[PDB]
Amino acid sequence: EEFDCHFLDEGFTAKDILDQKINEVSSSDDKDAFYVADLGDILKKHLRWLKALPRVTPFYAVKCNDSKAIVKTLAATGTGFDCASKTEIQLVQSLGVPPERIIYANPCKQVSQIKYAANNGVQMMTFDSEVELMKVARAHPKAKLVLRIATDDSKAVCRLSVKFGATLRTSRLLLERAKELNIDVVGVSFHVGSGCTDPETFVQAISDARCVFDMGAEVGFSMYLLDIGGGFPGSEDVKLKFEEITGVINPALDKYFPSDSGVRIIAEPGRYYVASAFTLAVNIIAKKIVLKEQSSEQTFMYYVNDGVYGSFNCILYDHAHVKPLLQKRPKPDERYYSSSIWGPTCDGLDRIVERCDLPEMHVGDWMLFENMGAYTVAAASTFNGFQRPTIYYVMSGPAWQLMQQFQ
Amino acid sequence: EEFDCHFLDEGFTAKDILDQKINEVSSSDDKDAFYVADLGDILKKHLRWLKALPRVTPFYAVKCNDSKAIVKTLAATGTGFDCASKTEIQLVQSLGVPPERIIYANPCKQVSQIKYAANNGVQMMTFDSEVELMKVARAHPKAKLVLRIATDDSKAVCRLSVKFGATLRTSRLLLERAKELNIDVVGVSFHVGSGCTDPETFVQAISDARCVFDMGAEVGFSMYLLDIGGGFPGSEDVKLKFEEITGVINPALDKYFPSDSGVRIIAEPGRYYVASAFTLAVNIIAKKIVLKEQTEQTFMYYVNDGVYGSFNCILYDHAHVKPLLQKRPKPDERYYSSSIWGPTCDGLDRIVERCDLPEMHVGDWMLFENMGAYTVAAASTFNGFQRPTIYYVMSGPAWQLMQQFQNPDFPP
Repeated sequence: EEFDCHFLDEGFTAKDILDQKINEVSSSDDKDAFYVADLGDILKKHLRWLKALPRVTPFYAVKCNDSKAIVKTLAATGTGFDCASKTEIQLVQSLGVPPERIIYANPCKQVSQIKYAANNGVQMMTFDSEVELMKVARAHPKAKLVLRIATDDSKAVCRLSVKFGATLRTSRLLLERAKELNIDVVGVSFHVGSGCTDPETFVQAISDARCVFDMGAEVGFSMYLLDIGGGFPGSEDVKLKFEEITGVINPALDKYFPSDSGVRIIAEPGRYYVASAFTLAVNIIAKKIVLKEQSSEQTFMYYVNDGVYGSFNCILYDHAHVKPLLQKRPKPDERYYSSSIWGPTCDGLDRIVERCDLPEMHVGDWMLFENMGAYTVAAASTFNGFQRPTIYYVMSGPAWQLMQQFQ
Repeated sequence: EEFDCHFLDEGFTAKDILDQKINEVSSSDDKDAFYVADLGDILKKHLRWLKALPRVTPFYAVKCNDSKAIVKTLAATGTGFDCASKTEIQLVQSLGVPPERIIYANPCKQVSQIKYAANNGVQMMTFDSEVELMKVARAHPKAKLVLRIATDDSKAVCRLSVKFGATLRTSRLLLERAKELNIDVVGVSFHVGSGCTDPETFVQAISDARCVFDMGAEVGFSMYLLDIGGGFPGSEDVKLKFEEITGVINPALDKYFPSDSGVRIIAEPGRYYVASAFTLAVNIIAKKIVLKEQTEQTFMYYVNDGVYGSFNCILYDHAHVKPLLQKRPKPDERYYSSSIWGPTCDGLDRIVERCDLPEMHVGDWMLFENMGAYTVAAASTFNGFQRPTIYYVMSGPAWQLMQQFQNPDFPP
């Protein structure tokens, strides 16, 4: 509508448009970093979610990548949205989507923000504490409420009491307390997360929330909404893959949450939809030769025009492991050297890749980072003055075919 | 102006404005986080700088806190500006500073941004490598270059490469190489940085800089410009205070770089000018109680700013923040082991792993002093959560000092 979105010409991929944009500027300085973002890649992901998880409705986790072009490609596709604040509710609201396709799945919400949702038609929210019930009572008394339980399958480093998620015990309590309040609680949500070594944590999650529905029942609560959260992998570059996890989800849901029981099942995927769709191209702006060990080569330092304050904040906050790629075509069979790769800022710890093997590169060559769509442009700033890469959005004729059925 | 700046009334202060403003808000909340920023505290810092380091002209490191009101205040006050990018040069030149009060002190610059500098009259730049000299020889061959040398100091962690700074051996090759490209090198810079434990690191870097000046002379440079970088502490709450650093520096400058030798001595303070000036107030928005311990005694409090907004400083700048009660105590009130968390959907958006606080309540305010440096400047709006609005205040007496500096003021 106001985003570029360039249909690919008939033989062309998203990789080809990368090569075109780098060739355009071959002679003419302005070598700023840029992305190529394949909205065709995202419409493939949704088709694949329909086959893999036919009972589960996908609520896109907006925080993952809030670009307006992405939400609206997804809003035309049938997804709901998981939204955590007044500006994400407003974003999705302005893109035409109804009340009924949002869950406000932040367990701990400011009271003015609770009040905003209720004034704008938004009713389903999550919670996991007494103060929160307390707040809703006061500010959204007719809200439909999903209780969030603890899972496991890793947390990053020992520390004591976790951010979100009730015990079964505290849920016993929280179900009663809401009963005191006349607040309708309709379901259970958990969130395993993308540091899942082991798919049976889902089953365990699913089993733990039979318990809590059955604890809904003894108090008088009639619950149907099952939310199994996010954390599904967004590329093929992971060891546990999407369909390995979903093999174990499905007969879990079959044993514990039979369809003839009336249940509705949603989830909140974020990186699954967008991670592989974005490729980042960055320019080599500066270069040091280290005459190394105490036109003359042994180890290398390369500086590029996006870093850990920009797109590579992901290596800090999201634990990403990034992989530098060349799109110089490989030579005959070229020597590699031990190298490091640095961001543009004046900060000694703006460092992207502490050690890797690369061929010798020169100022003005391009490096590529694939799988950079999730938790990347969403959390970047412009610290030190360095601007955000411009994103070019593209689509094949065949993915537009795919789009063009449902809307 | 355009931004939100107010003058104080006489015996009324920045901490006084803070107290008031949380006490106008009390009902129909929307109780969003906010800063009070005292521009008069910047004028204090400047007068103390000119007293403590009389030979040293300060060039403000813009990246520390680029708020336009902070930069316009510093420009009228007369500082130079350390700029690292095209958008920082633009900001300062949009305030009317001349190019001569800029140093483009980023050693590794994108070619296009080097050309922007040369098209806009900014002549003085830093460098530390032979590929940088190549780039300058093509895009800005009359620049006046300043050679950035390696410094010492001991650490957090011990790793394969340091990003900036040539060694003494590298420096001699760089100077011969400049001289063969007919590029003018006019001086030396270094940066010790805000985790110096030992002020003697300044004494060693200053001595190293005199060794590169003499290497210069041997191949035919007349070097005059010494730049001692940044790192000075921005608040009184640090083991190593400002005037202790300045009291080793001063005698080493007189030893290695006497006034009769021609030299001009600058520095690049960033957090020194702005850290203490900003106090941030955040609202408790949520709370959870954790009883008797298994693997009411404890509380967990959720506030509306976090590690993605203003408290990115605990990740990128190693900051240690110190939660302050403002709700004025209760005599000996009973305190509890306590955790504080940001607003995001993220299980690592935590601000303080354990404090001891008195039981508190949704809707109460918690205060964080000295939050001006490396905070707002690196904040994002991840998860849709918005940046705290800043309120600028200044005293009538700070405004007149600023005018007595207010700084056309000099040449011939």
